Amino acid sequence: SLLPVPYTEAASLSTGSTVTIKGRPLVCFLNEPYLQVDFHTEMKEESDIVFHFQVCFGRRVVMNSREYGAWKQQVESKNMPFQDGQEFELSISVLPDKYQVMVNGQSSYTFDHRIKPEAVKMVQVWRDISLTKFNVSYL
Repeated sequence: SLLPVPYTEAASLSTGSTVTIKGRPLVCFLNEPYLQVDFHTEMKEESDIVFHFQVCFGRRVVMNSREYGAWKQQVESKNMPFQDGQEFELSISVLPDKYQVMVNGQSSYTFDHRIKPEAVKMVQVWRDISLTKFNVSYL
């Protein structure tokens, strides 16, 4: 329960960067809790979103981008590696061509870059989860 939610951290990403998030759903999957991770272009919440990743636990995952204030083509996946009431480790890798999302060590989603990752200035993690760890690789 350390780390407040909504959690916001200034960040800079480039090919090779990795964002690791460790947390746990706050309620039963039956009640459809959500998890949202947004890579923003500015420090403010209303800024554009380079990568929007939203998990409706137990049902589906939606990905998109908000450019110049407007949402683009939504991408949806029914792949659901998350386990009810379980702590999860989510890792997002910045590859040259896209983001690769691993859930507990398994590749589960990818999203081709719509905007250069270098445009990212902030990452916000929120919705129905407790956050135990947040780390951006800066090597």
